[PDB]
Amino acid sequence: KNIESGVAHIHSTFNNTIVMITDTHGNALAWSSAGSLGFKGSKKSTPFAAQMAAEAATKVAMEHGLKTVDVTVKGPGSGREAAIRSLQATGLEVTAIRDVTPVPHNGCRPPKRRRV
RNA sequence: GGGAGACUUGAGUGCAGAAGAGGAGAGUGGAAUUCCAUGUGUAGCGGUGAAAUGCGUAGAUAUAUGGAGGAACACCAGUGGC
Repeated sequence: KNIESGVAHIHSTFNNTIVMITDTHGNALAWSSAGSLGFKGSKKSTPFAAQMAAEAATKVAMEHGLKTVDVTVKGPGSGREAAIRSLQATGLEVTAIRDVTPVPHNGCRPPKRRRV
């Protein structure tokens, strides 16, 4: 329950952001998202929704007990900045940041465009 | 134009060097996806102009450690090269 620090996994996309706080070896400690907060439609894709997600997840995580986190960013979208600022505000000192945006190295065929 | 020649500039051979996703055969790789397994954790995930179909409480998404399988080769990479 009570631990020292973990990680911040922030899977931001065009439709939703999903914040997940985990221990350094992996086993999770909290998570939340815009739909969890109660957002709908395009509101899920918002920095405010990412902010509220980080708020709720940090509240639960601090209720368990911790102080600081590393930040593992992944994906497009603009919730990154607002969510990180809200981590700082709700208390978790942002130890460090790194993006792990997967580079396919030309690995897979992506689907067609949204026309033709 | 025909025939008998002669010559080396054209064409080619030889000496020595240069470059190169040039081609065929063989194997090998790291990244990423998908799936499978093990844990964490639990209510939404995904998607849209809006939604909805779908998937998910039988443990989803996500997260961390491996494994299987296929395909394509980030940077270099450029009206650059063959």
